[PDB]
Order: sequence, then C-alpha cells, then structure tokens
Amino acid sequence: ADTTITQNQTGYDNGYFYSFWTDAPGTVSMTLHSGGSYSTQWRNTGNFVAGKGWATGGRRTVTYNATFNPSGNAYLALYGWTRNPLVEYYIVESWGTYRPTGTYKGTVTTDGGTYDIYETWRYNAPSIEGTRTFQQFWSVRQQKRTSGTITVGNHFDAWARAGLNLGSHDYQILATEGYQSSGSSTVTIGS
Repeated sequence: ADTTITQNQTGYDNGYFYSFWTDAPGTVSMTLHSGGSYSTQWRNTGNFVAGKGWATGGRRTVTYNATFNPSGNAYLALYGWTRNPLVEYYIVESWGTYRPTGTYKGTVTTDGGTYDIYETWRYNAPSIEGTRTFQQFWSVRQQKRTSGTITVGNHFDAWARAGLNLGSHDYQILATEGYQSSGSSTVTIGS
C-alpha cells in the first residue's frame, strides 16, 4: 500500500511534501509511510537526495527521529534550496564515511549541539533551475546524531552573520543523501 518512488519526482503524501532526485535510476528507492515518515534504501548508487518536508522552506523548528545506516558516503540533513541567490543548503546531523567540509566560516551552537559552518561551490551541476554553478551553505554537527530538534532560524542567522546570504525559499526536507555508496534510512519529521 505504501507508495515507493524510484524516478525524479516531487509531490505530497499523508499531508507532507516529498522530493526525490537521483542521477542513478534503479539504484535507490524511497518509500512513503504515514504522517511525516519515509524510508530509503540504496545499492551502488551515483547521487541521490530524498525526503519529506515542505514545499516552501522557512524558519521552522523541525523535530525528527531516524535510523541511518549508510555503508559508505551518505548524509542525514535538513536540506533545501533558494533562488535569487541560487543556493543549496544543508544542516548535517549525521554522515557516513565522509564528514562534509568546505571553506571554514565559523561555528553555531543550537539545539544542544555545535555545528561548523562551511561554504562550497558546485560547478556546472544539476540544480533546481537546471545545470548551474552555485553556492552551497553547510552547518555540520561536530558529533553525529539521529534524533532531535533543529531550530532552522539559528542556522540561517549564523550563515547570514558569516556572509552567507539566502534568497527566496523553495523546498526544504529532512533528507537522506547518498554518494557512490549503499545503505538505508528511516526518518520521521514534524514541526
């Protein structure tokens, strides 16, 4: 009965927005469960990002619970996009074998944890507007965790103070992202 998604799509399930994107169709799937719940599983994937959340991001206080079992490079993060300026952003709660990094921008302490702030650039890569070159803003927890509250505003403000300006918000989801790895996850979001 639960809907399983395997091709690039955005839509709604049990009252929540969901997004699914991969450049390696057939290597990853996302299953939509009740309420704000979803699961994913992947094997020898290229790159994918999937999760439930909202069509329009903002300064929400997100609460979540998840089981994250990556076998290689993967992230568990609040993820989203903005336009004017075009920015892909991440609030990384947990990761696989690779901790995301970039140009160091300082730190932010929020929701009982300390996150390092980084900036990176993606060149000629897929984006919400197509193939573009754009900035990536990151808040990466110093210690992994798979449950808790994310006070999005605190991260947004810290980014702003570090010179990382966001534009008009597009979607925002508690995403599972994988890169050249295998694994699985189950995540439940709320606000």
